[PDB]
Order: sequence, then structure tokens, then C-alpha cells
Amino acid sequence: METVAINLSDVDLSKYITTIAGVMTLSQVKGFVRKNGVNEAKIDEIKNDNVQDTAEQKVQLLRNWHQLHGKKEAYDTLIKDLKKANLCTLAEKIQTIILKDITSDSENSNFRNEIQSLVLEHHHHHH
Repeated sequence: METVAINLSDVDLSKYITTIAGVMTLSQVKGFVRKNGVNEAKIDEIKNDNVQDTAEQKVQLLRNWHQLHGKKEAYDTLIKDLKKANLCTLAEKIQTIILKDITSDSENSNFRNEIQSLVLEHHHHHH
């Protein structure tokens, strides 16, 4: 009957770009955005600007690619492309980040904001 058709339509690709670069590297994220239609000249400025800096530069390149797409199923482009950019490693760590967002109803603690703390009242059906 059509089988499961995925459910990450509201991935909201934009907040995981920072938490993702944390586990990613500077050379890894580099070949990523550059190998995703993010303009090679653009990464050129972001390359010499920090030849030896992996602090925030990680979210600088990743974020530059986020504004590129940002629309629908953008999360599928970050994972599928991360594997097509000769990496097959960055898309894994980030895979766990998003998996926690949707699965943050037990191993997380950011749902009852300005209401209480646990989970039950503000919700859709789960207790």
C-alpha cells in the first residue's frame, strides 16, 4: 500500500549545521560543500581564510552549503552528498544527531519549555 514513505518532511535543516560541524573536521567539511554545488571559488576564500583553523570554520563551510539548498528534503542532500564527496564518515555522525532530535522523547531534555519539564500535557498522543 505504498509502504513507508519516510517522515522527515520537517527536518528543518538549519539547526543541525552547527551541532554537525562539531563532530566533522575542517578538511572533511571542505570537500563536502565544495563537492555539493557550493561554488569552488566560494570555498577558495573559506580555504585560505583558515588553512589551520577547525574551531568555527567547520560550521562556516557547512552553513555556506545550507543556504544553498534549504527547502525540502535538504537533510537527504547533506547525508547522501556527504557520502558522494569521498567521505562516508561525516554523514554517519550527523545521522545520529538528527536521529536524536526525533528520538529526543527519552534521551533528551528540551520539550517542556515554559510549561514544566517532563512530557505529557503539551504533545500530540504519546504520553
